Amino acid sequence: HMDINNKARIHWACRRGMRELDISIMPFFEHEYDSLSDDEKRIFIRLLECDDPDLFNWLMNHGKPADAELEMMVRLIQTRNRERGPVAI
Amino acid sequence: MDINNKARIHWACRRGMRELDISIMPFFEHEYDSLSDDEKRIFIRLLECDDPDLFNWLMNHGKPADAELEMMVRLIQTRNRERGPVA
Repeated sequence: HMDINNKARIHWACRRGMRELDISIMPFFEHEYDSLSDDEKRIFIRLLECDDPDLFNWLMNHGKPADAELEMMVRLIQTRNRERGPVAI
Repeated sequence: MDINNKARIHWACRRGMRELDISIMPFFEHEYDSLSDDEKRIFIRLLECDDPDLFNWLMNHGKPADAELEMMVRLIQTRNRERGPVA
């Protein structure tokens, strides 16, 4: 597993194949990663090892991961992104 | 307004953006009858929003300024997450 303290390397791992994933994951990393506990950081890194179609399904709420830690992290990304992004009228 | 004409609500769930296909229509088909009248009215209001906003909101690229719309987006998310495949 990638070292939780090597932020620039984790940032690279956040760069994905798909537009919707890059809009979601990379800004979450840039604005939220420092707020995470070590356990949460380890989980985030594990989430990045998942395939893009699964990440997209999960971030889009087409079901969820069977792994509760991954589910928790997907939900955390969604929550933080919803609160940080544009408030649209 | 018209919360009873499910055929027309169904049609309004077919969006110009097909990115919205996995989310809105299946929510309607599986969850609409569970909604209160107030929730149904808010869902119909949400369907009048523009597709770029709906897609942003459903992917948590920010949220509606309107708290009713925010709640409804979040309910769609929750229900879709609970109903979809566990991978």
